[PDB]
Amino acid sequence: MIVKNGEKWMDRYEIDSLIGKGSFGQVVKAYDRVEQEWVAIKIIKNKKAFLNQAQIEVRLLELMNKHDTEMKYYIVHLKRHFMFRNHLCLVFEMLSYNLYDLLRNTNFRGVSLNLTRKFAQQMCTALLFLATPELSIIHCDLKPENILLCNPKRSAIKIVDFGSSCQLGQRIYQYIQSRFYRSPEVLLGMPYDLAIDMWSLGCILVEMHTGEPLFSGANEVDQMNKIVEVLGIPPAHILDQAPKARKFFEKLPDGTWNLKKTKDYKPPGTRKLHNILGVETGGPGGRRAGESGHTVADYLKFKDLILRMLDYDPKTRIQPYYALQHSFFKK
Ligand SMILES: Cn1c(Br)c(C#N)c2c(N)ncnc21
Repeated sequence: MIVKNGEKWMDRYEIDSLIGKGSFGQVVKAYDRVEQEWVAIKIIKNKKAFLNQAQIEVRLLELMNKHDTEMKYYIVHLKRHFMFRNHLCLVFEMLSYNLYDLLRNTNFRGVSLNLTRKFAQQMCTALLFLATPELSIIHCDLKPENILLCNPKRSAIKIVDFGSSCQLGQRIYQYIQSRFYRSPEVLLGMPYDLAIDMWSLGCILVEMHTGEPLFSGANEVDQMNKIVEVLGIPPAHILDQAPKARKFFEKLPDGTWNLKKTKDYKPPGTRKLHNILGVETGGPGGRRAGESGHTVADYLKFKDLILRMLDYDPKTRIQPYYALQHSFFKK
């Protein structure tokens, strides 16, 4: 769909410019003459596949809207939706630039532990809200690009792109999440729950502070190998229940598991998050040496929280309420 700047829709919206594009269609900046404000309009492609998935996205956003609580305001507000020229159109509040752009603006050197903490608190609050029983919504595509600043002057954020999202027990796809942020349970082909978003968050928070993705796999086998470098071989009880365990691992006579090796990774569990964060060495690449709010003690709290978010076991992985009570968030 060609949308000229200046185009008027339904004596209500004046199209200004293209903000964004995706597999789903496009996002435009538009002026709403009724509310007298600028809005972001997500225009879904005129194809059955994209329409049907966007209808689920609208349903989940409307479900979230009807829950007025103090935890709901870290999610982008869907204002309304309509059909226009056979495109489902979703109208959101305007937000600012995304956390990938924030990292690109640091030349991928990362933001402070204090700004990382502010992001972590908001995102944990958002995940607590999605875990509301009557919602039980799995985002399924958390990544820096899907987290937007509310205002370029400020550190408030909201999550966008409920395009892949599903309620617990309403799974469609086995293959979900962006690979760098993909949970071990999804790599392993296991039935997934809200814990996959907490895995993504853990990955995201390390990257926000280092500037670089924690686990930058080139394909699923590389992804799982990069996870094993930092966290070791997944527990046997998980691998024993995983449809895809033998994509990555081999079981021995004594019920132990080991990596499948290919042609020539650091040995399992020897790429320590302790060294990635630079806990005892002035932070990532020693770039935070002597900076306020980047003490060893501050770093150890952060490391502890992240290792709880990166539990292989989705049963025992930290949940949003408990993440919010972690010492990392104490004054
Ligand atoms: C790129 N982008 C997306 Br996706 C939005 C949503 N939802 C959004 C938005 N609401 N404001 C600005 N840019 C945006």
